[PDB]
Amino acid sequence: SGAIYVGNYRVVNRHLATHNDWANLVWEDSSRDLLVSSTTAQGCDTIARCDCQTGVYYCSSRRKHYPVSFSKPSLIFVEASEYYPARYQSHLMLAVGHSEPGDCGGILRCQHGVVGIVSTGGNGLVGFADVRDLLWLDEE
Ligand SMILES: O=C1CN(C(=O)COc2ccccc2)CCN1
Ligand SMILES: O=C1CN(C(=O)COc2ccccc2)CCN1
Ligand SMILES: [Zn+2]
Repeated sequence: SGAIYVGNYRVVNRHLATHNDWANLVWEDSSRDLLVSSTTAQGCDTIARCDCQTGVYYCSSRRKHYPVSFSKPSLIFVEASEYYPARYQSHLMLAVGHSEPGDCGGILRCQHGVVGIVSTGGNGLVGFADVRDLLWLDEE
């Protein structure tokens, strides 16, 4: 689990969004596994605006932050998981590391702020749903 809190937005994995998320929907994209809902209180996170390929992510199934190198956001085939069929996921970044289903929502961050959230796992990789192209998260 986990979310990004930027201004009056909550960014979560689409597959973990609550009824309250969907009832307060700003934007959602199944292909990216992302959903954004509205908040009352302002959030503590800043979104990275950059093309960094190195950063640190939080892994709940290890209670640890890991430094990783990761691929640029691309359209990637993902093997079936507990929460999705085998399918193509877009805007996805891969790194070598540990990721289980419960790790979804862990933040990947760089020097410029939050890059993305954990979205995929298995076969010794961790995948992150990028948010750095969502410039609209920074206003309104
Ligand atoms: O037992 C299972 C079966 N799996 C699946 O059902 C894959 O599809 C989905 C589809 C919809 C919702 C959640 C998961 C993955 C591996 N474990
Ligand atoms: O303390 C941390 C962890 N962080 C997170 O991403 C928390 O996310 C997860 C994912 C699943 C459940 C609970 C937490 C922020 C930076 N360091
Ligand atoms: Zn960066």
